[PDB]
Amino acid sequence: MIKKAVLPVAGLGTRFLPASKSIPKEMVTVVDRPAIEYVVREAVEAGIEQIILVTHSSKASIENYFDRNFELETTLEQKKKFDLLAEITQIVPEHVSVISVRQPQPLGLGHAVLCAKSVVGEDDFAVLLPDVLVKDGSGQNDLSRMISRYNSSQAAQIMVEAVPDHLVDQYGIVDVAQSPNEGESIAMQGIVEKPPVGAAPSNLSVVGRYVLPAKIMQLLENTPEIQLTDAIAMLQDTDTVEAYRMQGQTFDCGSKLGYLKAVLHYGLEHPKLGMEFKQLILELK
Amino acid sequence: MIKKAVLPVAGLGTRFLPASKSIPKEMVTVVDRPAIEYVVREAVEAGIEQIILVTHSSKASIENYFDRNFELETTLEQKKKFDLLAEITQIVPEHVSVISVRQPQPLGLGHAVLCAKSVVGEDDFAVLLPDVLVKDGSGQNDLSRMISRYNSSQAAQIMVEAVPDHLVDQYGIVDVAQSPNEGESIAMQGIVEKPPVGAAPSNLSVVGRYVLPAKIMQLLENTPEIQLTDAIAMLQDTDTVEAYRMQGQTFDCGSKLGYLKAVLHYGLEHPKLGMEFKQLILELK
Amino acid sequence: MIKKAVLPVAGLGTRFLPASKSIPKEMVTVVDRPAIEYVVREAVEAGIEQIILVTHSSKASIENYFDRNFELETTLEQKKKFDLLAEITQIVPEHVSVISVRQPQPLGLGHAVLCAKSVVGEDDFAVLLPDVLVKDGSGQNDLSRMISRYNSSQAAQIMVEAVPDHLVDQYGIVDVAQSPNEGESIAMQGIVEKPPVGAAPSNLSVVGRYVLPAKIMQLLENTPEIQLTDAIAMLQDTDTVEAYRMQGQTFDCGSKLGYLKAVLHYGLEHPKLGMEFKQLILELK
Amino acid sequence: MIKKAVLPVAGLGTRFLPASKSIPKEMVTVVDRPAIEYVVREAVEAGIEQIILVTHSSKASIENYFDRNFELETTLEQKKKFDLLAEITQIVPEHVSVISVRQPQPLGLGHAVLCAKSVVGEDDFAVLLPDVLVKDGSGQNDLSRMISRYNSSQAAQIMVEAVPDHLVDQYGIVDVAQSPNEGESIAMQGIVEKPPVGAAPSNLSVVGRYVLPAKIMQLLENTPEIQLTDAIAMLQDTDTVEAYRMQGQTFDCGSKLGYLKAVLHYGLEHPKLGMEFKQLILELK
Repeated sequence: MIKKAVLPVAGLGTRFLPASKSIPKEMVTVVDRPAIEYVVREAVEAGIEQIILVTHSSKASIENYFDRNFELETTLEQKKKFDLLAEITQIVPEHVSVISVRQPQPLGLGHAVLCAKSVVGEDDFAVLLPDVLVKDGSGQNDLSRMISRYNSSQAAQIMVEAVPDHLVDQYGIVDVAQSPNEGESIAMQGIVEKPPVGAAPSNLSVVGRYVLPAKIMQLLENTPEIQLTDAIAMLQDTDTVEAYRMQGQTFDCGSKLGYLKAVLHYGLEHPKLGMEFKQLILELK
Repeated sequence: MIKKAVLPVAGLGTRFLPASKSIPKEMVTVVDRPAIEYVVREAVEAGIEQIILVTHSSKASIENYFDRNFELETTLEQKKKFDLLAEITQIVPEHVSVISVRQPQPLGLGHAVLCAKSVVGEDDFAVLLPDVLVKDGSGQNDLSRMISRYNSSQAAQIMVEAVPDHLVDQYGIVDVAQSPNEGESIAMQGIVEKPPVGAAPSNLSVVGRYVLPAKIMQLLENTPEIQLTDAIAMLQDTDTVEAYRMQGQTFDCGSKLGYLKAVLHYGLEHPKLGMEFKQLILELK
Repeated sequence: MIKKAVLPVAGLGTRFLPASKSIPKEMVTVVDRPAIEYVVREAVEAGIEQIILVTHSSKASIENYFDRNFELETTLEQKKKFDLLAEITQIVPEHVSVISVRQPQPLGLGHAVLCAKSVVGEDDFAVLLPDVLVKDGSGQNDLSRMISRYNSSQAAQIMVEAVPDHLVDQYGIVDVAQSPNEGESIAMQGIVEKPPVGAAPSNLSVVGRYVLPAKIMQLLENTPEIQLTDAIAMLQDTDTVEAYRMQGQTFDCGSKLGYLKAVLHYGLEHPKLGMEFKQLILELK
Repeated sequence: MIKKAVLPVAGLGTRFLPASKSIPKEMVTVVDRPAIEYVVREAVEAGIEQIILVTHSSKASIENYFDRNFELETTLEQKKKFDLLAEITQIVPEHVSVISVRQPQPLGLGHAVLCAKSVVGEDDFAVLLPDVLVKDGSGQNDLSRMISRYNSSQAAQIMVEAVPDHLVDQYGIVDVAQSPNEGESIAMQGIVEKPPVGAAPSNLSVVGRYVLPAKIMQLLENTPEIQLTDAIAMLQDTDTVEAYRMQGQTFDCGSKLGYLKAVLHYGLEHPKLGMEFKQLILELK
């Protein structure tokens, strides 16, 4: 049903700046692999098959991560590091293609999604903002829960997550009547950029996961700095839009402290390094 | 007197592999900046003014990190963010120059040093292996102590650090009559690559920081595929070589666990994030 | 009707070798622009809208040619070279997207076309081999003539061109009953690789222009070095395949002498340099 | 004695613009090889052993051309094509080294030369502007004659070539009492950038080849945005500077017509293609 995802990765990484100066923000190492790997793993494990990277001329190392490397592999063979060569040879499954299109100028998220129009065609599709990592815990990731709701409802999905009341002026916040249960959706009437701590329509923050109809591309061509939130506003005119509330946990890597937070949480969960990483932390005192 | 440092960075690094698949392992993120900035920093706080990168066709991003980035700088100016613009324009003092020579094939450390012959010319010179991060808490860095000693003694210096007895297996070990004290040098007859746990002439491992005379280049054109420890042996037949024993602490950023120890230790002491990071860790166990 | 074209550009350019060593063969300059520009211009002027580059990790400069360049443009503004900035800003029209997918290993033309499966989907599509330039003369290019025949007939088209009898062992040659007129098609039963000068089924050579149905992708997944010619053989089982004979002229840039031949023919036709270029040639004696 | 040559290659070259949009204008194809190989060739046939590239973040392909290409070499071996493999592995003699330093901003020729200060050290040095190709038919190249003269006279050398009287407008022109003969030098008081057609002190244009003493670097730190002709003036107040008048022929590869003249002249005399190319031209008019 939903087989395509747009990962808009053409930013210059002004946030996380020394680190992103000469490599993509997406290629920033989180424990032992680049951040992007975690976002592509999340997509693929919700049944995505076509990864559509909207990219910048400086971001070849992202495309190169999901391609084969002749010199690297023959180095790995010559040293008989055979289990490794097997790991770095199938980062994505056989049936998953990774596709590139260029955002010609940095004119925002709406413009980025519009750049993928030709590749999206008449299909319904997901958007993954890759500066945000989602950790699942439950065995079925939020993106998969949220796609199935989209399939069932044929209503656009905006992933949201409860934040503390006194920190709501940091977020895009959705207008809903009540808040849904975790892993459930409710109809939503709009989103408020950074509402004042007094005056937030809810405590439900936009995380940067979407399932949208193809309609959205003609909407983006007709938006009053082309803004996804008011292409979605325009979709409200003919369509239900629902807010899907995460069951899992987000990490904002675009921001140095939420990066350090992912390294700590993912590191401790590392199926191979977790326990040795725990010991390193305890030794700190 | 010691103004040149050779940083051999041509290695692909199959050791921190997933992370360095598509970026140089020298560009791996350590809190908020690539690992290499900590080594170039080390060299500069010890009086170097010409960083010589002995590099690979896939390492452009290392050179670009020490160059100016036009679209990034302007994006940051016409988004009025000048604290960030400081962080990416003055990585090294205006008088520190970064030059690069290609190591055409991976023929070991000694081939890499010898690739720098046309740039070192008649000058004596430091060698820093950028996979090893050295942290000083003294305010005179181990490389500066080691350069003081070279200038005084005129004796070639090999930086070393005691390892547990059951791991001498893993390192070059210096052939030395007595352990020098932390901060001090003594004469050495040679190094032994991975002596068996039984048979080691010390517990002092070769760490990856050397001070060498220009004349090792001629030696390196004659070794018995070119090994620096052999050129150091040959030098022995004419000149005093000494083992400098470090006072600082090391992190092998080549190993997944030495890299995570660097992220913890360097992070805990970040000026800004230090306290917030410190707090993230407490919020865990 | 036909809106998509696959340009398979992942070769390492073993032919035209010194020139292609460190830049794409596709980026080799023909008068005053890279060869690829001529192939993309030909596609767009036959109504192609989606350029699907099947590419290699070494071929970023091809994608960069059809993208915007921040530093280049601001250099061009600062020098008030305003007519130039306008030329290098719209190399392709507004409605044309350029898309990338990687050929993970160099396993031939059939495998290259198969790499674009996800992007081609259920659409019928053209294949342009970009080492071959076609010059039109007539005002309607052969690719457009050939697409319309495909539309009309719903029979796959293989572009061919009459070559001298005594040079037929240099070409893939089509099996047809008679030869069609220029700008016309006839049913074809197969293609013979480099038949002996005695024993060629015709004098009609495969040029490297195709219009194929989407079917072809499941055929390529089921080919006995995956070979397009025997995916087309397999299509013969359920479909007419026709040979469309050029009205225009080809130049094989993959081969140093056919490169020099394009530079001479395109150079003389240059709407701005043609006549001054003629004079330069006459001066040769 | 003269063993270093500085090749300033950091310029974007908006002059041969379409062609150099996405590749360096130094990597532009001249018959079968990039333009730069003809200049590095010129330097090496005249006794240079350290090519110093003063380069830009977008020019990796220049350095890669003088380095080894692993996937290309092996692809060529396991496709048994060893004449081709010779053409890409021995571009420069084993003892010629290529090093690179970044010109951080485009502040003219004088800024570029001064970027090479840490590499030139105390050595005198040649400067070659790679947009100009010099062809010798004598068997001693103009740069070798000019280096002979420097060594003899100890006088700084500026290579020059007479231009028609109605174009002195377009060039730096040397202030000289009498024209030297082809192959010979005389004393010069200064250069005048684009004197009006009336007011020129000679018809001898500055061509873009200099031999300079180490001490121009100190001068370049003090010029009245840094202009080499000003540093040369300052040098005048202490040392004889001479104008060397060339015997060879020039091609401005920066101009679309000077580049096409290079393709004709160098092609006509290619060992192999020479005769075939010669014939292609006859088959035209």
